[PDB]
Amino acid sequence: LYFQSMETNPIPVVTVQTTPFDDQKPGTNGLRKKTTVFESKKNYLQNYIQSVLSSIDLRDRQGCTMVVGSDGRYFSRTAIEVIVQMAAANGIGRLVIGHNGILSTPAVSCIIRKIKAIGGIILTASRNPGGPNGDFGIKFNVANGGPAPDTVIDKIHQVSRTLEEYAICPDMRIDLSRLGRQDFDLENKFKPFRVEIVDSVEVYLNLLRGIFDFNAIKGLLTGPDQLKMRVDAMSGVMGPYVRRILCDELGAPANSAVNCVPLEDFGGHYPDPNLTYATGLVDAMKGGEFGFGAAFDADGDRCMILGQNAFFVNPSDSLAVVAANLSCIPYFRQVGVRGFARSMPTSTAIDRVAKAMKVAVYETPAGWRFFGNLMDSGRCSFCGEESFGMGSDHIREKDGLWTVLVWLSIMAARKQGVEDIVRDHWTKLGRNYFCRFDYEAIDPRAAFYLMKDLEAVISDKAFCSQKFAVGNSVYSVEKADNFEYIDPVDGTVARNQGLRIIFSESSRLIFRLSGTGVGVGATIRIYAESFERDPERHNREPQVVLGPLIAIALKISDIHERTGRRGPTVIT
Ligand SMILES: O=P(O)(O)O[C@H]1O[C@H](CO)[C@@H](O)[C@H](O)[C@H]1O
Ligand SMILES: [Ca+2]
Ligand code: NA
Ligand code: NA
Ligand code: NA
Ligand code: NA
Ligand code: NA
Ligand code: NI
Repeated sequence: LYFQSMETNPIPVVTVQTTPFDDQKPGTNGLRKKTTVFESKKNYLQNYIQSVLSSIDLRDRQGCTMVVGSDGRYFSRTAIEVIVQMAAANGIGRLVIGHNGILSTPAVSCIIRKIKAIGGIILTASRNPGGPNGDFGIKFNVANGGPAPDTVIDKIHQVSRTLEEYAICPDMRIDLSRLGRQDFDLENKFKPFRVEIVDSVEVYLNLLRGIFDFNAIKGLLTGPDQLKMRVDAMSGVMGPYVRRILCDELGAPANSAVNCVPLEDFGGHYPDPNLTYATGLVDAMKGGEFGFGAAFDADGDRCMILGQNAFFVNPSDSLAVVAANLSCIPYFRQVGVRGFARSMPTSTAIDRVAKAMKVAVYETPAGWRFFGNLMDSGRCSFCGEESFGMGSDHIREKDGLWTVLVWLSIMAARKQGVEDIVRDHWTKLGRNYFCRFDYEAIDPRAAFYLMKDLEAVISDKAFCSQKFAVGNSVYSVEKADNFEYIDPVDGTVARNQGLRIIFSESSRLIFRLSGTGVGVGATIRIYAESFERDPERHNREPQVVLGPLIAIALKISDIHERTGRRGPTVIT
């Protein structure tokens, strides 16, 4: 098929010889390194961008569209520039980029799916700190808008470890500050290379408007009896989303929007929503003047929900509560509820809802990528993780602001505050007490032998006959395993996904090695769960209830001696 056209000042395409790197395999949620690795290690960033681009069939990449966005952290604008120069050189037809480089992770997923893009690159290190001395990360999402599957992660890795050259258009300059279209004539490309700078919020907001009853939510946030609300974006990507959606569209006063200017260092604070790091929000909620509080992580897919007086909504309870109240949402009234999913370490509170509702519930490895197949196949429409994550099949990522809007929708439909809804839920279904200990940046050698030895302990043929006593508490082993998951849709097998001990007395211990590290150090997470049926025992301190289970965990793992630590780095 023949065509003729004109070109003006075509941008040359440069081929650069390079040496492969050894460690360019992404973890659970992207390739995460210290920022200085991407910024200063020669060709480190270019090698990985080329490897990502090369995991796309050359015929499927010619004339395709990719979405690019960042959480705003230091080095994002430089990475975006390089990404645009390299996408142009590798024959990508069009890039859709958020205004000023800003696109939340839920917005990227939404836009990929909406415009049928082949995929997306999200520049974020999630809850990790930003700045020149901070962390930087590169996520790759595929055509369903969800994280890259193990199939694609391996293709990226084998391209990165053997890469010998990459292509780039170094003379290209892109203005992220102006909305609209920018076309570029490239040498040896017939069609112009197209860049669209899009409003960070508009298309994502349009999706949310069809899921939720915005009139109902607006009624809750306005008028004389209005909900008093504090929403902390932690100086990350969610700033403009909060202001445009919760304030402008839904009527919340401007003082509801806290830390809603994106900053390259997130204001010098960890953009991590929990009681340990969202101290500014907790302190304001403790004052008693607000009925609802929320904090988001850097890229807007995590959310902590607080009630009046900083009542803490455990993320595993958030999952169960919302699951039991999906009828309050227009979306789920129309399309129904096909199934639930949680990660294996997440508490089994949602399983009790699924049983009562006669709905399937799946148990996946940690990480949102495993919910993608469940949603695509229609097996599941609502899912969550203990790590402050919740989402639905509206996209293929977790979604913090969606979590806020579904909670407000439930509060409006039930005419109840946060704490009353949760306690009413506990009264109906019982309470699953739950906590997580993080042992951060421990020696990888120590972690290896710890997990190896513990696996041998819990896999011994006599372990299911064991029982443990701490004080007056007794726990009897029902089952134990090294969790594996065979994807029911595409057959991907994920092994070594957590050491799990299930006790007969409605209790669990889970041990996992982290897969989202940046540097050398390893992180071990211990999860403890205990179910309480008695409604008079639903106001105890979780660290008291779970004390004995934690004692057993620390003893059989020997973690304190093996790591030199006296206790966990973080408690959730
Ligand atoms: O470091 P980990 O435990 O492998 O992974 C952690 O971050 C992931 C990416 O946000 C979450 O999906 C997990 O639930 C969380 O535990
Ligand atoms: Ca037993
Ligand atoms: Na040209
Ligand atoms: Na700083
Ligand atoms: Na079902
Ligand atoms: Na109430
Ligand atoms: Na993480
Ligand atoms: Ni995140």
